[PDB]
Amino acid sequence: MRNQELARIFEEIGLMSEFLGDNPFRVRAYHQAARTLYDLDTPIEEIAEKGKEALMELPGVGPDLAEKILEFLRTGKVRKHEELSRKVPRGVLEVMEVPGVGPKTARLLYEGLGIDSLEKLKAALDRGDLTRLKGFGPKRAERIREGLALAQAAGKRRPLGAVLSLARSLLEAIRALPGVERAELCGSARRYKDTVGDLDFLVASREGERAVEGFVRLPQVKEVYAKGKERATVFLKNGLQVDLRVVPPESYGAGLQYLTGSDAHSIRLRALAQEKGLKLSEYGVFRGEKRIAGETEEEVYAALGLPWIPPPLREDQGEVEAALEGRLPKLLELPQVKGDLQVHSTYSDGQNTLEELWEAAKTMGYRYLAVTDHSPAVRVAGGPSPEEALKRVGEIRRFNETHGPPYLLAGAEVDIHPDGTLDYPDWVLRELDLVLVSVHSRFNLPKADQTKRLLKALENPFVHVLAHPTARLLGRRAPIEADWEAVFQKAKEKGVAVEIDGYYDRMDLPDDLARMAYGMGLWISLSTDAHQTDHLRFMELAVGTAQRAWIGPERVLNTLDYEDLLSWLKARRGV
Ligand SMILES: Nc1nc2c(ncn2[C@H]2C[C@H](O)[C@@H](COP(=O)(O)OP(=O)(O)OP(=O)(O)O)O2)c(=O)[nH]1
Ligand SMILES: [Ca+2]
Ligand SMILES: [Ca+2]
Ligand SMILES: [Ca+2]
Ligand SMILES: [Ca+2]
Ligand SMILES: [Cl-]
Ligand SMILES: [Zn+2]
Repeated sequence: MRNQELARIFEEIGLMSEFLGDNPFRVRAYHQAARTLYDLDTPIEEIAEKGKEALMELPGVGPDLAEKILEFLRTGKVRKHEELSRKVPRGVLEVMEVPGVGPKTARLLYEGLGIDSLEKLKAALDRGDLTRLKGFGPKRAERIREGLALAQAAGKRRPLGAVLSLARSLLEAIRALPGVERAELCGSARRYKDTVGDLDFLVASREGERAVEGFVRLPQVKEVYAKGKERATVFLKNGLQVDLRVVPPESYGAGLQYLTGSDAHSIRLRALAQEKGLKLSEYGVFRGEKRIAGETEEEVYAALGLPWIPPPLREDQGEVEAALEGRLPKLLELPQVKGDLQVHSTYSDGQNTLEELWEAAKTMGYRYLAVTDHSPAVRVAGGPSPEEALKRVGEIRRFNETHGPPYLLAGAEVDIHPDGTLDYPDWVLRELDLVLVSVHSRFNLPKADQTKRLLKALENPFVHVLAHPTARLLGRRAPIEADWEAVFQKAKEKGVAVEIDGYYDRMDLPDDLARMAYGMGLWISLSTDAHQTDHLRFMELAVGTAQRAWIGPERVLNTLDYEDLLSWLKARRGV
C-alpha cells in the first residue's frame, strides 16, 4: 500500500505551503487529505481504479487532490511536492517538523535566524537565543530542545536489551487499558534483533479508536506524533518512540504476523497466500471476501499451509523453505538453559558475593552458575594473582560443599596477551572448572596478527570457551578484525566453544557470527557477563540470538546438566 507514503507527501506539502504562507484553507485541506490517507485501510490504488469521482468520495479529497493522487500513482511523485521542495531546503523543513515546532515559527526561524537545518537550532537553544527571537518564549524553550532530541533519535538504533524491559512495562499498561483484549510487542524486538528502531505494539480491540485514545493518554506518554482511528505514534516520557496498531479481536493473529515482519518474511507469506487463491492482510486470511483465518497466529500460518514459524526466524533466510518442507529447525528455548556460563563476583569486578550469586541462580531455577572472574590484565589491576586464583578455587569448592545446587563452577575470564599467551599459567588453568579466554587489549592489530593471536590462544589445551569473541561494545567499540573462519575452525578442532554473551551492549557473538559458528559444527556457550544480579535477565537475549542463528539445544553447553557439563569440560575434546 502507498497510503502512508501519500499521506506523508500531502502533509509535507501542507507544512511547506504554510511555511511559504499559502491560503490557510489550502494548508488545512492538505492536512485533512493526509489524515484521510493515514486512516484509510483499503489500498488507495483500489479507489483510484474506480475513477476521479470515487476518489472525491473520500473525506477531504476534492478535484485538485484527486488529480494529485492519480499523478502519484502513475508517476511515483507529485510535482507540487517537488516544486515546494525547490523553495524549501531539507533541514528548513526538518526544523519546522522537529516535534513542537512548525512552519510559521520555522519561517521566522528561517528568515530571522538563518535556519534550514538543525545544528543552528541546537546552538540557539543552548545560548538562549530563542529567548529573544520574536515568538519564542518560556515553556516552549523546553519543548523545542526535547523535540530535537526525539528527531535525532528516530534515525538511530538502540540495543534490544537497553529497551526491552521498558517496552514490557509499556506493554503492561497497554494490556490494562479497558477495551484492550490482547496486546503484544511486535516489530524487530519480537524477532530478537540485537538493535531496534522504533517499538511497535499490536492491540486487539472491538473499539479501536477508543483504545487509541486511552493509549495516547497513558501516564507514560509525553508527545503524540500521529494518531488516527486505528493507529498512533507517540514518544514516551522515557524517550521511547512507539507505534501502535489496533485490529479487531478476530484479526489479532493476522495483525501479529503483519506487525512482526520482517517485511521480507511477510512478502513471502503474501505470495504463498495468493498462489493458493487466498489473500493475507493485516486483518486475516481471505478466500475472496470470506475471512478464513485471523484470530491466532498459528491459524494464519495453517491457512497458508505452514507450521507456525518462530519470530526470530522471520528474516527470509531459509525459514519459508524449511516450513514448506515441514522441517523447521529445532531451536534452543529458555527453559532448556540450565545455567549461566559467565558471571562475575566481588573476587574481581562484580558487585555480588558468592552467596548472592547462588541465591539469584537458585531463584531462577538454574542447576549451576559459572563464576568467571578476570585474570589480572583484564582490569589493568595487580590481581587476582595466580596464587590467589587458586585460593579462590578452594573457596568456591568449599562454598559448594556447604551449599549444594545450584553449583558454582570455579572459572576465570583469562586475558589473551598480545602475543597469544594467556594471563594465567597452566597450573592455574588446569585447576579451574571453566576457562574462558578473551581479548581486552590491542583491539586494532592488523587482521592477520589478531587472527594469529586468537589461534595461539586456542593452542592451549586447558581452554574451554572463547568469550565475547569480537569484543564489540554497541555504540562504543567496533568488533575486532579477525578471520573468523580460521578462528572457529581451530576452536572446533580443539573442542573450544564460542560464547554468545547476551549482556545488552555486547551481544557477542552477534547472531550472524553465531549462525556461522553453529553451522561450522562448533559448541556454543551462553552467558550474561553479569556484574550484578539484575544482569542475569539478559539470558533471554542470548537465547533469542541463538534462535535467530538457527541454534538448537544440541551443542549448547548450557543445556547439559551439571554432571554432563563437568564431563564435557574434563574430556578429551576436539579431533
Ligand atoms: N520494513 C517494513 N516493514 C513493514 C512495511 N509495512 C509493514 N511492515 C511491517 C513489517 C515490520 O517488521 C513491521 C514494523 O515496521 P518497522 O518499520 O518498525 O520495522 P521493524 O520493527 O521490523 O525494524 P526496526 O528495528 O524498527 O528498523 O511492520 C514496510 O513498508 N517496510
Ligand atoms: Ca470529498
Ligand atoms: Ca484490558
Ligand atoms: Ca520497529
Ligand atoms: Ca514502526
Ligand atoms: Cl495468537
Ligand atoms: Zn571480558
